[PDB]
Amino acid sequence: MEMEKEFEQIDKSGSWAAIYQDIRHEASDFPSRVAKLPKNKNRNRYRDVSPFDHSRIKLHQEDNDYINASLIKMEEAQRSYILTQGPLPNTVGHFWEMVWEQKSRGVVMLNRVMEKGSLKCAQYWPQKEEKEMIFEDTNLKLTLISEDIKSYYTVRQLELENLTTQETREILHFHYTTWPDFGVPESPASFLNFLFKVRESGSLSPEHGPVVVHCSAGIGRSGTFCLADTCLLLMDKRKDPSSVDIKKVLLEMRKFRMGLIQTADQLRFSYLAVIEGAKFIM
Ligand SMILES: NS(=O)(=O)c1ccc(Cl)s1
Repeated sequence: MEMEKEFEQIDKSGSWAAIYQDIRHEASDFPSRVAKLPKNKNRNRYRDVSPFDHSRIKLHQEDNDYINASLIKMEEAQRSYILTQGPLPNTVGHFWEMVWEQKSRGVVMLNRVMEKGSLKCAQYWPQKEEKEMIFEDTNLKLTLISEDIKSYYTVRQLELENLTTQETREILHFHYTTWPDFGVPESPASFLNFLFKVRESGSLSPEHGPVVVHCSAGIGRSGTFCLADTCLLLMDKRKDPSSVDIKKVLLEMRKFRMGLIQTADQLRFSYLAVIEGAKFIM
């Protein structure tokens, strides 16, 4: 069923809440035993958001390999994403270790450091060229190289140096800065513009490791980003784009990380972004 028609049918009936709860009811449940170990309690921002053991990213150290991050592997679309929480004060060095080990080209950030008067994630990147950051626990150095500030997003060029080997890489930081404190954007136009800027960078392409995507918990806004990207990709690859079922794509993605898409408004916004995205590159 064409999703544009499904959309109008749900909207006229006002059944967004009932669709969303059907997804929650059918979603996968897998063990998260590593996330719940007592040694990892300060590595988790939220007690009810954990990575599944089967899909978690492992850090390459013998001490403690744990980070709140999951590999989402979409077999038919041929895309991979790492979804993670906003870094904590004691996990900033783990975060950049993961970026290094997984060979990511891009970091996608969908939240502000402060929202609703509370801290949603640590200030994990340098704000001035001449004041670099050193993460002593993971032996990495991070330098701001360039800054391009637009109305809806900022793009930063960063230099990450493995102080052990003195190799350096260029990491692109894509920061979406205008998601509202409550609800979802009214129009998906600026979110779709942002997605096509990430695509054009090469950050989503198979010659790099997976893109690292985060918001505060790494399930809501982060979920919307990878659901829209994957749905638009399959609509271009398939002989019938009307065969793309966004609810089935979301349940496939929820096999790899719990809770992706946090509200019925985020589910409706996802339909909108895909509906408009397709209708712009049509
Ligand atoms: N300073 S620059 O030549 O623009 C530069 C680009 C990429 C880096 Cl990493 S450093």
